[PDB]
Amino acid sequence: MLRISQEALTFDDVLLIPGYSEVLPKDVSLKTRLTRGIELNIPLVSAAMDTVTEARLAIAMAQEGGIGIIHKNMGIEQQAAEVRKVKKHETAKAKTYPLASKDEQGRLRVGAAVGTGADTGERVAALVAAGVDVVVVDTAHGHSKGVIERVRWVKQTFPDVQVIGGNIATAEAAKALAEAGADAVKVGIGPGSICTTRIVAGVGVPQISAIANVAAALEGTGVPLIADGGIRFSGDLAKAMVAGAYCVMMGSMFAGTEEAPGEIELFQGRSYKSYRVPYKGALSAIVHQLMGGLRAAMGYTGSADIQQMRTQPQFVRITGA
Amino acid sequence: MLRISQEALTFDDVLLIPGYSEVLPKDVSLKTRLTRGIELNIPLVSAAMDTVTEARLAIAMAQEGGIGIIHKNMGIEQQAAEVRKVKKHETAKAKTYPLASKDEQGRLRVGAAVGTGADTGERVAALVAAGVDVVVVDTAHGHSKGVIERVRWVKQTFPDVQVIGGNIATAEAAKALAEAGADAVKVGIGPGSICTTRIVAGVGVPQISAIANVAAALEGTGVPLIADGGIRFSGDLAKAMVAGAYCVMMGSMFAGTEEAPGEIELFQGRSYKSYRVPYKGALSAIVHQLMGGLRAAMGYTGSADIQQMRTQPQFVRITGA
Amino acid sequence: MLRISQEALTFDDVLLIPGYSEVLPKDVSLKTRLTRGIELNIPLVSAAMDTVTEARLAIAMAQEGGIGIIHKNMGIEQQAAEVRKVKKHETAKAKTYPLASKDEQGRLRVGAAVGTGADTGERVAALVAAGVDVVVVDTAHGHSKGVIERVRWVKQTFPDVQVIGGNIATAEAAKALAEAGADAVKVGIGPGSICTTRIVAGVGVPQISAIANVAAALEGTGVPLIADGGIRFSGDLAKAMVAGAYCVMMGSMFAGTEEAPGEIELFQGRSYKSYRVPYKGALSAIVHQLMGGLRAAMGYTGSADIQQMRTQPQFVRITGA
Amino acid sequence: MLRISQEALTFDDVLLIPGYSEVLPKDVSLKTRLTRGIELNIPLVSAAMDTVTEARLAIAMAQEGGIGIIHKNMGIEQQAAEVRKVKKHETAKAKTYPLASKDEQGRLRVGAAVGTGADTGERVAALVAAGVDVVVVDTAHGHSKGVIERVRWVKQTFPDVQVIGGNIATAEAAKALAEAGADAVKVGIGPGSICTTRIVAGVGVPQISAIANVAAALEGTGVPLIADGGIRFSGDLAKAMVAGAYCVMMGSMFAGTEEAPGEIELFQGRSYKSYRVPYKGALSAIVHQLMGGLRAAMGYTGSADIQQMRTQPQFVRITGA
Amino acid sequence: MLRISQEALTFDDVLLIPGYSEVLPKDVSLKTRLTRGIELNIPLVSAAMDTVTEARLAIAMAQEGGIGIIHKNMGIEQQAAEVRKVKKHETAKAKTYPLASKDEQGRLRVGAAVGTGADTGERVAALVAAGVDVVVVDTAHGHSKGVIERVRWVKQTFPDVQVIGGNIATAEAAKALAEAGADAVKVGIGPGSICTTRIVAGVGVPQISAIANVAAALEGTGVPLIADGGIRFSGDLAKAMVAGAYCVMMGSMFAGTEEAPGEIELFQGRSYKSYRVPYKGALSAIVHQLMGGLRAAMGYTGSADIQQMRTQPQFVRITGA
Amino acid sequence: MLRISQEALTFDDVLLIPGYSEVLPKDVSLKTRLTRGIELNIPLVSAAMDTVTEARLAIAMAQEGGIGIIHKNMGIEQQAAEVRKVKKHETAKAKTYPLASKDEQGRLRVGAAVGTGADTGERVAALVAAGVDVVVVDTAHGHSKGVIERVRWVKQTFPDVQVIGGNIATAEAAKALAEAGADAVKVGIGPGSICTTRIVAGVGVPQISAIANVAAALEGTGVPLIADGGIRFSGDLAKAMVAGAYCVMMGSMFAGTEEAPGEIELFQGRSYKSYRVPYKGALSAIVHQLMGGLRAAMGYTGSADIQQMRTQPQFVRITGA
Ligand code: NA
Ligand code: NA
Ligand code: NA
Ligand code: NA
Ligand code: NA
Ligand code: NA
Repeated sequence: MLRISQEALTFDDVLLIPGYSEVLPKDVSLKTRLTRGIELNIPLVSAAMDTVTEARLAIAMAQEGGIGIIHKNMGIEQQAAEVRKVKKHETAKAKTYPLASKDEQGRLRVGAAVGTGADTGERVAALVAAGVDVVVVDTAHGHSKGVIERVRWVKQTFPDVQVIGGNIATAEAAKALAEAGADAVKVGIGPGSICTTRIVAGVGVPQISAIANVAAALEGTGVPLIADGGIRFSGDLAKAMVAGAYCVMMGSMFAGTEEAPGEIELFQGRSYKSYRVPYKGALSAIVHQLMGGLRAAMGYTGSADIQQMRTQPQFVRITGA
Repeated sequence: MLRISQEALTFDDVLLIPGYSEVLPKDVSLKTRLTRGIELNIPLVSAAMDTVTEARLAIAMAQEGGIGIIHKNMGIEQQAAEVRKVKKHETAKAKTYPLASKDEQGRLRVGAAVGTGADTGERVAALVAAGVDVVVVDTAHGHSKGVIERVRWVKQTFPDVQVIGGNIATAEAAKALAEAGADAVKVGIGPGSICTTRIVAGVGVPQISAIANVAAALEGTGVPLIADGGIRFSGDLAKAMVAGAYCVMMGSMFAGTEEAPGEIELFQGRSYKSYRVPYKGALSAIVHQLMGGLRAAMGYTGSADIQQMRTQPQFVRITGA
Repeated sequence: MLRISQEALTFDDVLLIPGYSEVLPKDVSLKTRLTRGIELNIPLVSAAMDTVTEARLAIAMAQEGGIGIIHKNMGIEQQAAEVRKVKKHETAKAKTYPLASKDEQGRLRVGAAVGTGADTGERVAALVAAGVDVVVVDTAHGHSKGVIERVRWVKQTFPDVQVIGGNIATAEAAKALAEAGADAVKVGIGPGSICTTRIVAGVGVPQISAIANVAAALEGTGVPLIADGGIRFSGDLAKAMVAGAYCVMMGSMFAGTEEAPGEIELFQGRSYKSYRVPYKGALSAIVHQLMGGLRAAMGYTGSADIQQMRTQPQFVRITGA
Repeated sequence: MLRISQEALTFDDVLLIPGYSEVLPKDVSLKTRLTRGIELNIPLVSAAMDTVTEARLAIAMAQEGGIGIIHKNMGIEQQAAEVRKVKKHETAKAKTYPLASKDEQGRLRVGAAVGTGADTGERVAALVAAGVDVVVVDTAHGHSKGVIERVRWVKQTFPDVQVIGGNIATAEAAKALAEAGADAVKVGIGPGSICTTRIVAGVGVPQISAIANVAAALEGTGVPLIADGGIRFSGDLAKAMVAGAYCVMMGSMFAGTEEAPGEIELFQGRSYKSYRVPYKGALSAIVHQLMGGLRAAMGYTGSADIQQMRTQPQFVRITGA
Repeated sequence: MLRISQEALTFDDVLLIPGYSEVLPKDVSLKTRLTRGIELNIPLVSAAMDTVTEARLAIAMAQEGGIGIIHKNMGIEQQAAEVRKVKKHETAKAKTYPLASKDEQGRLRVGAAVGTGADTGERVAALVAAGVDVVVVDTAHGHSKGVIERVRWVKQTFPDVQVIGGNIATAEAAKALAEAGADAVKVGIGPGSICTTRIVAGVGVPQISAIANVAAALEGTGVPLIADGGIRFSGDLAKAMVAGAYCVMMGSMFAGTEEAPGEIELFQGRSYKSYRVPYKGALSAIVHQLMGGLRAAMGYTGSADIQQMRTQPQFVRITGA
Repeated sequence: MLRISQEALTFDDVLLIPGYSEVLPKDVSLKTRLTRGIELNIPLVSAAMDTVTEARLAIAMAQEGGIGIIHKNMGIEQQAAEVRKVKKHETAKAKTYPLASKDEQGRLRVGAAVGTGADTGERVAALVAAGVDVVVVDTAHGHSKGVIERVRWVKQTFPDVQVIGGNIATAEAAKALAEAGADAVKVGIGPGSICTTRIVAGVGVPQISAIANVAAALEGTGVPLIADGGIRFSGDLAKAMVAGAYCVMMGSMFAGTEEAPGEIELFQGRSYKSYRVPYKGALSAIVHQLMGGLRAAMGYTGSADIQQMRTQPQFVRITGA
């Protein structure tokens, strides 16, 4: 008698099935897209969190072949200044980053988040003027009048900038954002078992089904979808891609790295970052783990590139046992 | 080979799906009904428990826009006296409660519980004479000859008073109580995983399915249903409404508040209520949490009012994982 | 591709649904049958375990209106002597046991277990000569040539004695034992999640489905089935009856009672029985709990007697959550 | 919307159903095959792990009626020398091993593992020259060009030696290996809930379904399949056989035995093997437990031999509860 | 600079030193005195606690050769009635208690407690009229005007009854009570590490030193001292005697016995006494343990009787280690 | 060879010895002094902590008969304003506080803390002008040039105000502060086992010996000493007085009371104070516990008033055991 739409699956509900393979993990291609107009060499984005992405980590992310989204928990001038640092960054003498995400002028790519408040227009304008590549209209409920209208306003006001809208979790929301002119959508509403959205509001969609529903809705449109939340280890990342994601956004896993905000401190005979989270060392080692696991899964499933990984492998569904 | 009626779901089995929204949580309407004849400004009732509802908390509940049901674990004269205090309460000078549940004479509304024992008739008469708004025929098994007959006797003897019958958990029981003339039904038999009904008798219906089965049975009759049990946080409350409940009854969550029975004492360097349960401070802060979470869910699902919340949003079913 | 017969349910998978009731728990009838020819006033049997049933507990069990099965972990002469004590027991002056299970000569009823070894024939003969009411051919795998042949031999050699065969867990095994002439069957192979049969051999049938499959197979034959294992509290007992059991056998729950074998000793400032298990006091208090819970379930489901309890109420199936 | 092939079951999801039995556990036959051309008296193989199988344990395994696969984590000359020790081993005076796995010259049988690296050809040649009975092309992903080609190369280069290919987990992979000329396949990709393949790559197939899918694919071909992983106790072993396995490979359960590599040391007042794992005493006691449990399951299901055990008994599927 | 009287030792601070022995534990004498005028066959008293001593346990205590002190947490008439039951108790036919504590008329001996409130005089009179052997003026601080005056009043008003005063913990208090005419003193103020006297008031004397200080003060006076508190096992009891105690009072160790107040109930599958404490079975088994341990210590120290045990053996003092 | 001054004792090292008593706890006198010129009706001071003492709690403290010291973790104007609120507070109509600490104009007494920084002079002046009764020169190391000079400056600049200097822990420091003109001293350097002074600097004096050393040094001078730290329950408070303290300062035990700073919030279904610490309800209940325990100890030791409590009772020293 309940109005139940479907059973929805999370990462722990499924496993990838091995398939005939003739391309080794070291030889697969990880190239993909963030948005209609922005290509990435690896399917990885850093979250717009004040513990994760300011200019320093955004620069590292772009150097690795992904991209960072600078957070908005700061003044407009300050956020614009973080964007400028990335766009103006010049490669260290004696270092080479051949995977680096760059715009046509050869500058490192960067994103920045905005919300829907009364100073949003002013914030977007400052970010665009600072040379931002993509504006992320980033809210708790993207399938809403306010977000959809803000996405339209950005596309109308600044036609030359890429725009991401989110967060969403349904086919209908994906279509609405696409129609509003989003160049990509970000997927994740209550994706984790422990999130506050579930406990406070009783709301959420398990992330594997959320991703797959949004992927089917956007199939053949050219609009990428970004998976945002619920991913705990590299195995989950591979599952997200096979569910249909074009790339994955990481947050707290990147907090506490050298490039992330905060300062290293001694605590309990041990290094932490203080603003405390465990110090994690260089971002590059985490990226290596994540992308090594993805490469392994591509080898197991016989996927030679991301387009094959997203569309060809199958899951088995498993039990609690 | 087993006689299995259906699979029955509890709160943890389901999540609300986000929907297109254009009304913010702060702007939704929470108005609803307790019974055919009694409207509430918020969907919240306090339980007829001796740790929860006497006059002081009943007054606070009505001031918040809900209602309290005074417990029956006391003498008839005493319970009647608690009802009288509520009906005679005059608003503090310099305070305003614009949401307050009031009868046509402008007196705060109140309920009181009775059972089915030999002095029930006398107890009901005293409560009615004290000015009670609703009599709750409140038993462990409402789908029984004794309860159904008592509900009929109250409707026959005191036609001008509202009557709630319970507790029930099935479509057939809802219809039987409606036919007996109940102005609302209360839903919950073994709703919690930890309840004694399940352990001692092996009996129970998971509350999400119990609510939805009773809602379908009463659809189009004008008889409200009250959800009673199994609700641990605000997210569960929202799920109960979407399953079809008109309002929700809270018990132990309200015990230990300032307005609840008992006296504050120091225990282990910390405040408790003694008769011990943790002291919780003012009832209003709990109500704020519960209704804030409900408002959040209404925003997420795009429900502008309770009637939409009860009938329009969908669930996903999830796994243990 | 697996050869899966069915999904099988255990007690924790299901709950009883409340039904229209007009007979109170105190007023329901608990009368039932152990075998074609033996009626019990309560649906309770004590297990043939050396920690549970010798003459003293068998006498108490019969006085309560059930029956005990004397264990076979002793010499033939000794086991026969235990049977004789029960048959010769004379009611204490000034005590009355109006529910007592008695044969036509007015002697307390008793059972005794045998296996299939080389001295089984001699053991059966001694038990029968001692006046046993029912012989329980009691093995780990009753659906076997050895057990079926022993059941036939008992029916052929001693036509005037009742015979129970077990243990079984399938419809086919029930039919085979019935055909061999069993007056009842005992159900339970790997019924518990923790049993050695599951861990060592990978073998078992969850007890709710085992009971229901055996009940359907024996429907209309007049052959009772006894549920043996997996029952942890009174709620499980009620579920076993509704699944189709005629009565339930308890083992370790009865160990450590005053009437059970062993001697009380002080251990860790606390009473135990030593041969150690916690001392549990008088058997009657455990029986009261078990039968009180069954009565409660009968009231909830509106079952006026055991025949209605076995055939009329329904379950809901529930999730892990 | 997800590409889900099937629900896949693990050992804990299923139980064996008892069946009519007239052959006791002590009397069943355990004879089976490792490969097209190699018969075993018990369905047990030791893993090619450096903590498990060198010559000493391989000799014990063959004496018990199974076989060991010598690991490849050593130089080619060294691995060849381990094979030679087994082939040249002469039975101790005054000992008799009537179950022993022997070739036609009466020498104990032995296997050895190889991978796919650049010195594989040389390694295979040395093993064959040392008199190995079976070469195990043993990789993490057997359904790959490299493994399939290596299996073909072994069959072409050394037509008189048996070859096992693995590991696989699907019907398609089984067919590919059979076509490449494998004399058996080894089954197990991410079979355990805790394995690194699942966590790092998100890849795996629950072992009960993996076994059954491979069994169906190879039905009527004469190609055996070996179950490799996920088996924790003897009950799991029996389930693997009924799922379709011809024999089972054990690894870490055999580590720490007297015959396994490593040296006994005192640690925390207790014996360990150091290279540390608990000392387990003689291999024969573990084999006895495993085969005793299998015999018990064969008795319960009424399977007189392995061919009946693999093809006749049924499972029930059970819940988390 | 602190005013420290001495270091005070508790039971855990000391051990008894073995001495030359030629009398076995079974052959030592346990005879002693409760008061100037009352001899006991064992050095054991039951506490005046409402969970420990009413008539039933007092009778058992006297039968064992000790004595019970009936508690005062009841009406005066009720307490007098408990005393009367003991004095009027006639030995069961076919039982013999050759150690029994009896007065000159051959009636079982019994004590009863009083405090210092306004109805104390009336309470004492009722107890004496009921035939009590000893009145225990029993307070938290016996070295006080109120207690000393009450002890004098009892000795003056009822010269033929024995009187115990307590509780005390110093030489000065012992002398004051002796001077007031106490026939014995009871020792124990904050004796346990966990008592409320220490936590609330910061007051207490470790029991081994309290006993020894009181013993020295009363040496040569003929006034016994009773040790009351801090004794956890039989070893402590022996230490208390060697420290100078004439007998030992037990409280909570006796609660939960068959003879103690309360009724047996099933709780968590296990027997308790409810008023809950663990059921302990018959008092006699506890007494046997306590006196067996005392006998063992007497053997080890070569003490042939209580007078030697109290005056001859030595302790070693030990460290925390 | 170490330079060890003495063994130093903490509260857990000692217990109070009971003494002859003829004054009941309810009848003892708790009157004492804070400073040469300020008398208190109870020996209790609240700490100058920002979680403990602002005007609201200072007013409650003075009403109870003690005094509060307003903290200095705020601007000078703000701290002066808190002092003014206390001095200007007028007793609620219909309340009577007969124990209240008042100055000669009948205004509630209050203290305030200062340190030694560059704005200290200005801070002291503002406090004095606001009508403060006592200035507490409150530092981590009072036996220092800076503190001693500041104490002199306050006595010189404002001769009519009382001054407390601290913290100290030795006889020499007490004499130095007395000579500088302190009207009282505050005792406590590393008094707790868990304090940072001990862990970081290795510095501290166990509080019982610190108190007694300071008491002996100030004997006959008329200068009170205040015990500050290490006191966990009322029993410790009594021990501090007997060690020689005139009154005791409490900190964190008072944090979280209604009168203390912070605001009540719901957290984990339970009331806390947020700025989080457990909500403790009204200050008066804590004071009642502390002073009830002190009264109990005075009764036990036979101390009729504080002067007797400080000078007459004795301790026993106890072991870890
Ligand atoms: Na492919
Ligand atoms: Na809507
Ligand atoms: Na019925
Ligand atoms: Na068969
Ligand atoms: Na001696
Ligand atoms: Na005194």
